[PDB]
Amino acid sequence: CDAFVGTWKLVSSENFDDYMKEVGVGFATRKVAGMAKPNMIISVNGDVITIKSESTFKNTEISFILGQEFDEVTADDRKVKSTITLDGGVLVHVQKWDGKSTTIKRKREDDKLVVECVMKGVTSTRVYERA
Ligand SMILES: O=C(CSc1nc(O)cc(C(F)(F)F)n1)N1CCCCC1
Repeated sequence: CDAFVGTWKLVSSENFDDYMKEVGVGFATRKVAGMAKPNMIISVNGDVITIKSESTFKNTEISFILGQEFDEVTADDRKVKSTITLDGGVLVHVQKWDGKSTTIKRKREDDKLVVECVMKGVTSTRVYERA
């Protein structure tokens, strides 16, 4: 992926609290995480893709190669096994932990970067625009 490269600012969020609740996130974290308006910085160097998230809540970073499972510590401190692939221009990220999973799709749509986060029956949509 590389039409994803850039700096992106959160401009809208739907159902994020519900998503965090479903994932198992404690209330105090949800309160701070849900108010935050992160920047996401995507860069690519050969086959390594780097996704940074920066906010008043927490900074995080993952670097990965498509199709290679890796250990991820999430912003809420879950230790998950993550696999990210590129599927019709959509970055498909699955996190697996304790026999559970969540799926995070990052897609380009017009000039927006759209993030869809799915946990059980909950779907949260987060839209970012170029900073
Ligand atoms: O606040 C964050 C990180 S910021 C973020 N922004 C998005 O648009 C999407 C996601 C993610 F990881 F849930 F997909 N996190 N935590 C994500 C994992 C669970 C608790 C909240």
